[PDB]
Amino acid sequence: STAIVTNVKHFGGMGSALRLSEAGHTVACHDESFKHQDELEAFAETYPQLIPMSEQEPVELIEAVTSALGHVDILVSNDIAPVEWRPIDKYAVEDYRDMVEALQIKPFALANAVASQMKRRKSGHIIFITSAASFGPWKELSTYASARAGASALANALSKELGEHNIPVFAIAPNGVDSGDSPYYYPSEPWKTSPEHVAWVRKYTALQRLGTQKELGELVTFLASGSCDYLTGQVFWLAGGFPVVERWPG
Amino acid sequence: STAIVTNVKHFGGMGSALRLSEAGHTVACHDESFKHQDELEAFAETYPQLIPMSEQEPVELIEAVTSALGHVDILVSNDIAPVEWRPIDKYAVEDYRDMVEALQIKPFALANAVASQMKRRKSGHIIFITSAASFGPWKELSTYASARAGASALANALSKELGEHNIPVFAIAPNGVDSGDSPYYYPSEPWKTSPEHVAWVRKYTALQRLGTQKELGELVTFLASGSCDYLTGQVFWLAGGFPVVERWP
Amino acid sequence: STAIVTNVKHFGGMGSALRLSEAGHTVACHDESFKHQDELEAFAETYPQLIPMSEQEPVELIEAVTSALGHVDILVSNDIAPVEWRPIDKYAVEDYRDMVEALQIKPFALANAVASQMKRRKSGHIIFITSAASFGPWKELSTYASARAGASALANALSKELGEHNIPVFAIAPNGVDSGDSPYYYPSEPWKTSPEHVAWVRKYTALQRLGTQKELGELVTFLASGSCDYLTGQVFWLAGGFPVVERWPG
Amino acid sequence: STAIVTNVKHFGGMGSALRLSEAGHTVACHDESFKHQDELEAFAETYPQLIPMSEQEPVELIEAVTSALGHVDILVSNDIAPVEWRPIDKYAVEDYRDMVEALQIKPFALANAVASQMKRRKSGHIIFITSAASFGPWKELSTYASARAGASALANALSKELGEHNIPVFAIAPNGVDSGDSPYYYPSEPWKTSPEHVAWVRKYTALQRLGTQKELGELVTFLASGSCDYLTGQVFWLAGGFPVVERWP
Ligand SMILES: CCOC(=O)C[C@H]1CO1
Ligand SMILES: CCOC(=O)C[C@H]1CO1
Ligand SMILES: CCOC(=O)C[C@H]1CO1
Ligand SMILES: CCOC(=O)C[C@H]1CO1
Ligand SMILES: [Cl-]
Ligand SMILES: [Cl-]
Ligand SMILES: [Cl-]
Ligand SMILES: [Cl-]
Repeated sequence: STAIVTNVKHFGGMGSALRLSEAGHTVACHDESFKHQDELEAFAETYPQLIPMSEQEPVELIEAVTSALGHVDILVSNDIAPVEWRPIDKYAVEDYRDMVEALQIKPFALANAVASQMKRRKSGHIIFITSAASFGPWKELSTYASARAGASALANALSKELGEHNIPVFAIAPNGVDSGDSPYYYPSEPWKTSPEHVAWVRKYTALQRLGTQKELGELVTFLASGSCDYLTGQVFWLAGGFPVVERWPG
Repeated sequence: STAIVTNVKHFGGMGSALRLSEAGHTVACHDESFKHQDELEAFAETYPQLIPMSEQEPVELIEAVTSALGHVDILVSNDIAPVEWRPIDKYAVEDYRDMVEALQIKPFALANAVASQMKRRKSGHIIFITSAASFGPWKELSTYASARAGASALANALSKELGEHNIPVFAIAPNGVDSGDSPYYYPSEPWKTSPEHVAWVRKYTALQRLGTQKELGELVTFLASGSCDYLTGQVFWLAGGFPVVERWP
Repeated sequence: STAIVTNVKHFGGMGSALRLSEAGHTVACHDESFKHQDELEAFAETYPQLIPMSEQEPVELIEAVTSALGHVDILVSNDIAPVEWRPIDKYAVEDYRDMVEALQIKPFALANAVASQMKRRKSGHIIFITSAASFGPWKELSTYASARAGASALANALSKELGEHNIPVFAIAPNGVDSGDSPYYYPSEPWKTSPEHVAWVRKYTALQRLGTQKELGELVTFLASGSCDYLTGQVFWLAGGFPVVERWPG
Repeated sequence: STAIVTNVKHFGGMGSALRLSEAGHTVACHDESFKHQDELEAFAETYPQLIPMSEQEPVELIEAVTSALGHVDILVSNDIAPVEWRPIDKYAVEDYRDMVEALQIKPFALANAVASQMKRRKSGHIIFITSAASFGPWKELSTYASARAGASALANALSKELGEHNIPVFAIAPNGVDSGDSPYYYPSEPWKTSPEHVAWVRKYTALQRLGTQKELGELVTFLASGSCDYLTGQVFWLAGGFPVVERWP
C-alpha cells in the first residue's frame, strides 16, 4: 500500500505521514524544499521510514512515485498558502488567482493525475486537507475561505463520481491543529506560549485546547484504512468544537 | 472502559457492540427483548463477550451498568422507530409525539442520566445514531426526518457544552447500512436479493452497495478510542455517497 | 387572502401581522392572552386591522378561522418558549418534553391541521419561525437548539411533500431580532439600553446591530406573496451575519 | 439607485434587469454581445428602460457606470459558463482554471472593483448568482459544482467583513430556472417541450415545474430593496424543492 503526502512539513503533513507509516504504508512525501537535495537528504536521514521526493508538480510527482514504489493507493493533498487579513478592496485580483491556484487548483491537479490508475485498479483513497474557514465565522479572510470551500466541494463532488469505481474521497477541514515548527497554521509559538493566544483558543473552541498532529494523523489513517469507505463524501470538521460564542450577558 | 449500546439487535447495534468489544471495551448491551430472561440468556450464550442487561428505562439502565461494572465511559444511543410513509394530514399529532419520544427524547434521557458521572471524572464519549434523513431528499417522511434532525442537533449542541469537561459528542447519520434480519432499516432481504431493491441502491448511492455493520462499528469504535476527540460535534453522513441524481437526459 | 399568526405579541408576531395586513391580507391572530376577553378586546381596539382570536389549540384555531374568515391561505407559526441556560445533567427529561412540545409539536400540529384544505385548494403558504440556535455556537442551550432544529427540519421535509400540491414551506431562523416589549427574545431593555449588551451585539453580529420587526415582517410578507414559491424548503437565517469571531491576536 | 447586472441575456439576467427596473432602480446591463454596437443598440431598442453598456472587463465596466450614472449601489454578478459532464481524468487542469476564472475569479473581480466606493458611502448591495450544484447530488460535474461553491463561500465570507460597512452580500444558488432562448441553463426547449425533460423535472423537483425568471428577479429585487438587509450572508437555494428521491420500492 503506497501513499503520497504533500507539503510534508506543514499543516497536516507530519501527523499524516508518520501515522500512515506506522499503519504499514510506504509513504512518499513531497515538500517545496525537497527541491534542494540538501534539504531532501537531511529528511531521509531523520526519517528512514518515510521516503521523500524532489519532484514538485503533480504529474511528475505521480509518475515518479508510480515508477519507484508501485502505484498510488492513497493521496493526501495537504494544501497550504499564507493567510493575510486584508479587506476585499485592498487585494489584487491576481492575489485570489494565486490563492485559488494554491488551495484549489493544486488538489484538482493531483486528483486528476492519479484518478485513472486508481479507477483502473478499482481502488484508492483521496483526501484533501482544507479548512474550517469555509463558510466560517472570520472577517477579512475572503480569498482563503472561498478557495478552501472550493476544495471541500471538489472533494464531495469527486466522491460522487468515483464511488462507482470503489474510490472514497474525503475532505478534512481543520482549525487550531498544532503545526509545531511549521507556520501553517498553529505553530507552538505563539499558540502554546503567548498568553493572549492561549486565552483565544480557550474562549472559542469547545475542548478549550489546540488539536494535535497525532489526532489529525489518526483520522487520515482511519479514512485511508478501507475500514469506513461508506463515509465517502464527508467533510470532517477537524476543529475541537470551534466556534463557541458566549451566552448573553446579564 | 465500559460502553453501553442500546437496542443492540437492530440498526447500528451489532456492529457497535461486536467492534467495541473487539477493541477491548467492556460492552453492556440493552434491548427491548432482554426484558425476558430467555431472550437475554440466549444472546449471552451466542455472544459471550457481550453482557446483556435486563433494564429498560433510561435511569435504571445506567445505574445497573454502573453497579455491575463501575462506570460508563461510552454511551452509544442506538435509537430506533418504524418508518411509515404517510402524508402530513394523515398523521395524528400523537404519532409525532411518539416518534419524538423514541428518537429524540430517548437519547436526551440517556445523555442526561450519564452526564454528571462523566463530567465528574472529566472523561467519556457520547454517540447518537440518527439517520441521513435529516435534511434529506425524501417526502412523506416528515416525522422521522425531523425527529432525527433534533437528535443530531442535540449531539452538536451537547458537544459545545461538554467540551469544557473533555467530553466528545457525536452523531452518526446513516443510510443503506445492512441490518441483518433486523427491519431497521435495511434487512438483507429484500435489500440484497430483490432486483428492484438492488437497483434502487445502485441508482441513488455513490458506492453502489449497502453499507456494512462492520463499517459502522469501525466508526463508533474509532470515535470512542480517544484517538480523535477533536472531531467532537461532528455529524457523520454514513450514506455511501447518497443521494446521486442522474444527469440531464 | 387569509393569514393566521400565532403568539402575536412576541418574537416575530407583530412584525408579521402588521406587514401581512398592509399587504392586503386579512390577518387573524392568536395569543395565549386572548384567553381573557379582557386582553383580546384591548387589542382589537388597538389594532382594528388585525383580527384577534380567543381560541388556543391548533384545531379550534383553524376551524374558528376557517369558519369566520373563509379559508387559511397563510400560516405563520411564530413559536416561543423560555430559554434557560442549564447544563444537561441539571434538566428534567420532562423539561425537554415541554420544550419540544412548545417549539416542535406545536407547528407540526398547526400544519397537520391546515394541510388538507390547503392541499384541496392546491394553494397556501406555511412558515415556521424557528431559531439560528439550531446547529449554532452557544453552550448549555441544548434542549432549545435541538427542538428548534427539529422545527426547521420539519419545514424542509414538509416542503418536499407539499410541493406536489403547490404549497411552499419555509423556516425563518432568527437571531437578534428586536422583540420590543416582548421578552421573546431581544427586548429593547436591555438590548438597546445596557452597554454590556450593545457591546455583545456589536462584537458578534456582522451588521453590528439588532434586526428589526419590520425586517422580519417584510421577509414573511415576501414569502407569503406567491412571488418566490420556487424557494420552497429554504431555512432563512435571519441573523445579521451572526456569528462573527475575531481574528487571531498578535 | 443604480444596479449593474452582468451577462444580462443569460441565466438570471433578464429577470434581474427587468424586475430591478420595474422597481425604479436605474439598471446598467453588461453582456458579451454588447461588445458589438449593433447587438447593443438592438437591445437598447427592445428594452428602452435598461441601459446596456459596451465595457467588458471588470474594472472598465464599474468606472463606465460610475461615469454615466454617478455611483453603483447594487452589483448583480450573474455568472455563467458551459456545463459539460466529463469524468475527472478526462479534463485538463486548464479546463478547471478556466471554469474558476468565469465562476469564481469573476465575481471576486467585480466585488473588488466596487467595494471601496460602497464602503465609503457605507451603503450598497452585492448579489452573486451561483448554482444549486455546490454540495449537490450530481456526478462528473466536479469543476462546475466546486467553482460554484467557492463563489457562494465568497459571498458568505464577504458578508462578514462588509457588515461593518452596512453592506449586505448574498448568493443565489439556482436550479431549474427557465432561461428563455438562453442555453444557461434551462432553455424552454427542450425543457418545456421534450417529454423526457418534462418528466425529469416532475421527478426530481418538489414543485414539479421549472422556476421562472420572474421568481428569480423578484428575489434579487427584494434582496436589493433594503427591506431585509438582515439576511446578509444568506445562500439562497432557488431550486423548487430539488432534489427529491423516491421512497423504497
Ligand atoms: C486563518 C483562520 O484559520 C483557519 O481558517 C484554519 C486553518 C486551516 O486553515
Ligand atoms: C428511507 C429512509 O431511511 C433512512 O433514512 C435510513 C435509516 C437511518 O434511517
Ligand atoms: C438564546 C440564544 O438566541 C437564539 O437562539 C435566537 C432566538 C430565536 O431563538
Ligand atoms: C445540472 C446542473 O445544473 C445546475 O446546477 C443548474 C444551473 C445553475 O447551474
Ligand atoms: Cl488548523
Ligand atoms: Cl441505514
Ligand atoms: Cl431573535
Ligand atoms: Cl438554473
